[PDB]
Amino acid sequence: PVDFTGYWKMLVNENFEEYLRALDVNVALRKIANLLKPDKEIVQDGDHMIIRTLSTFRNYIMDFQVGKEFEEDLTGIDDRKCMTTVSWDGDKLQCVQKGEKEGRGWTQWIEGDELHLEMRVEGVVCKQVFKKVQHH
Ligand SMILES: C=C(C)[C@@H]1CCC(C)=C[C@H]1c1c(O)cc(C)cc1O
Repeated sequence: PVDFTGYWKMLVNENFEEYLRALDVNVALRKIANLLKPDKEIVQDGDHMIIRTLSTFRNYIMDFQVGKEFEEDLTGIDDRKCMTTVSWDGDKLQCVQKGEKEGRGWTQWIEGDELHLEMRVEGVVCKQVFKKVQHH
C-alpha cells in the first residue's frame, strides 16, 4: 500500500538545468531554480492527491484525481498548459503531460523513507529524491 502523504525535504536534484532547458526556460531562471531546495507537502486522500512544492519565494501546487485527465497549468515553471493524467502503475505514480513537448511526464515512488521523482521531457531526464521529515 503506497501512501505519499507526508512532509518531504529535498535531498538531491540531478540534472534539473538540462530538464528546464528542454522546456525552453531561459538560463537565468534555470540557475535560480536549480539553487532552490523546496519541500513537498503531500496529502493522498483516496485517489485525490494534493502535492504542494514549497519554497520561500516560489511555490507550485498540483491538485488532481488519480486516473482522471485534467488541464495542468504549469504557471511559474515553463508557463505551458498540458492535458495531464496521473495514473497508478503498481506502486508507482505515472504522470503523462500531453502538450507541445514530446515525452513530457514524471514518475513518483517511495523507497523506505525516500520519495523518488523522475521527470522527463524530449528524452532529457532529471531525478529528485526527498526525505520524509517530521518538523512542520
Ligand atoms: C520551488 C519551485 C516550485 C520552483 C519554481 C520555479 C521552477 C522553474 C521550478 C520549481 C522547482 C521544483 O519544482 C523542484 C525543485 C527541486 C526545484 C525547483 O526550483
